[PDB]
Amino acid sequence: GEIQWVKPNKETGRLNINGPTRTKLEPSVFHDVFEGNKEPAVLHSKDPRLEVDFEQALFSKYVGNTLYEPDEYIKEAALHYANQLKQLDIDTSQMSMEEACYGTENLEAIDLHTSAGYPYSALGIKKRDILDSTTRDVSKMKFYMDKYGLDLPYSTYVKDELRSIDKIKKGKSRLIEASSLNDSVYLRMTFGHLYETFHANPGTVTGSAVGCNPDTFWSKLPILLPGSLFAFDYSGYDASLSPVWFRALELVLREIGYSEEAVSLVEGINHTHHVYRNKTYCVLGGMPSGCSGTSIFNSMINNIIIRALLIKTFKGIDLDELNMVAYGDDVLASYPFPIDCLELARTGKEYGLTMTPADKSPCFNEVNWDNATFLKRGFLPDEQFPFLIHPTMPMKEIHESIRWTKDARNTQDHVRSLCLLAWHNGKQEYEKFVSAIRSVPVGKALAIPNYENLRRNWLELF
RNA sequence: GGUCUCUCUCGU
RNA sequence: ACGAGAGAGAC
Ligand SMILES: [Mg+2]
Ligand SMILES: [Mg+2]
Ligand SMILES: [Zn+2]
Repeated sequence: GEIQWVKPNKETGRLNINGPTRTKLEPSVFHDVFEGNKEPAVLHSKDPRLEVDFEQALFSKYVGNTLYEPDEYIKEAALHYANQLKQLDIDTSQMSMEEACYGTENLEAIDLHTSAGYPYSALGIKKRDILDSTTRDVSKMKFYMDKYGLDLPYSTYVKDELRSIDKIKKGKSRLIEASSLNDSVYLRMTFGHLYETFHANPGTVTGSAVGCNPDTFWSKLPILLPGSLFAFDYSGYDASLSPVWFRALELVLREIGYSEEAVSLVEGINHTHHVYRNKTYCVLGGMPSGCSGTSIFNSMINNIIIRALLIKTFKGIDLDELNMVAYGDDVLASYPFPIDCLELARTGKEYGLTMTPADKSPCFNEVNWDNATFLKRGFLPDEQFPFLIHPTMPMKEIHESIRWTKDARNTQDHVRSLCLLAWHNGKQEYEKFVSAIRSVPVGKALAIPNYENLRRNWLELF
């Protein structure tokens, strides 16, 4: 992905989009009870913690483009993945505007607690002024569909969240692209059933983990991924995608039965325009993270990538013996023989991709179930039933969360949720955690789930 | 101050 | 089942 041009909003005639510059995060009552290295992300260019120009660090993720059209490796990869998807019998027909706005059994409704994007977000219009959960009225949408039309600019916001200290010094906050409600509606109408299928079928057929529940899913992964394990994360995945991968996505869609009308929407996310404050810019390549389908398209493009890198890097790769699951740029995968991720990474570099260990270790080592991670969690067989597998979020991560809050009004929910994560790390670790929480006045007011019940309710999921 | 997923809580 | 809130995860 590469920025093409930047023009002042006076010149494009786009409404400014300013977002907040102060974090919602404050230290919590547990801040000094637990150790932690994270702080809120840099939101403002005059942040005393900065050690670089802010805006330049922000947009450095657009590292440029390499390929624009598929080579023979990516064509074969695209096609193999497309065949895999066919057995799913994805309904390529258009989803109704009613189901697209207000949801289905396998697709949540448009988030009405979230911005409506450009232009509404400068016109002081909320999603709730246009949609209504109770009516399921769809006509105020169509009025606006015709008023403002489609392909409306994304609004660039910095993301308010905890980050490691290193990324704060380097001003490397995360950018998200607020989609106009129109485009979200039209994409959900175009790919809602695909969304439904993917959500209902996490695993190695979709090649996706979207819609998985780590508590039950994790016991299946060793069965879905037999053989030698390998794993990846990427650095700046979204912005590092060159247009070739959106082309490859197109072929996949067309192969599984999408009309040329449908397929044509992909170029609309490969070539995007963004408003950031008082400027307009053009990004060619890159996933506009914040468009509808982000997680899923990220994951599909990821399936094409892995396949393409395998058959271009190694001799006599049989793609039918690949098993992989992806969540965005997260990858857990298996193959009948050990895969040298260092060489895959080298080949990924040629295409503009920066591939790293899945734990952001400094080098690629052997991956196995004892050291594998997926969605930050690691894999721990239960000491009584070894075929049941605990998803283990590292306590360190759980400590980072509990030290901050955006509203102390939800301390009890915050702490309980963490508890539901922490207990997988086992009895001794859990009581260590609970103990610390109780060592402070507010902690003694908190309803903390009992370890025994947690484990009992987990077992019964099976 | 986005797309989404999972889970929990509180109501009817 | 429907609403409201939250936490976590991927970009
Ligand atoms: Mg990454
Ligand atoms: Mg990742
Ligand atoms: Zn452009």
